[PDB]
Amino acid sequence: GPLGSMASATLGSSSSSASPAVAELCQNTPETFLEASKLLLTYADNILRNPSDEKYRSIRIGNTAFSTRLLPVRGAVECLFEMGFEEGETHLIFPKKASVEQLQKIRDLIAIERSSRLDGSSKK
Repeated sequence: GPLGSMASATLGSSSSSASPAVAELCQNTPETFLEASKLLLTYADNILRNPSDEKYRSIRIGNTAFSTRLLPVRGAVECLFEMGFEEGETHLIFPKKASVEQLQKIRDLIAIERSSRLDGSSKK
């Protein structure tokens, strides 16, 4: 009989300004990274929105949910530490050495990815 088989492949292109945290996090899971990163994005939003306000240089996170799925999670801890954060006891502190311009640049990737994962035909 007639025999014959083939294969395929992909290229890859979408990352605006790099995205190391995305790749490192993806090592765990797509859905997990999206949610695990979502929280980090929201926290950075405050600093990015009001970087001059030293009062917003800190991020409260006493929610037991964080200690349940955010601390022991592989990717989130390294993400904040690598990006430019400080793991506290009850809340996280924003290092003055951290680059807000960089956080936003990379944050844009997750911001758009959030809606891309929804695929529910809608916006924020």
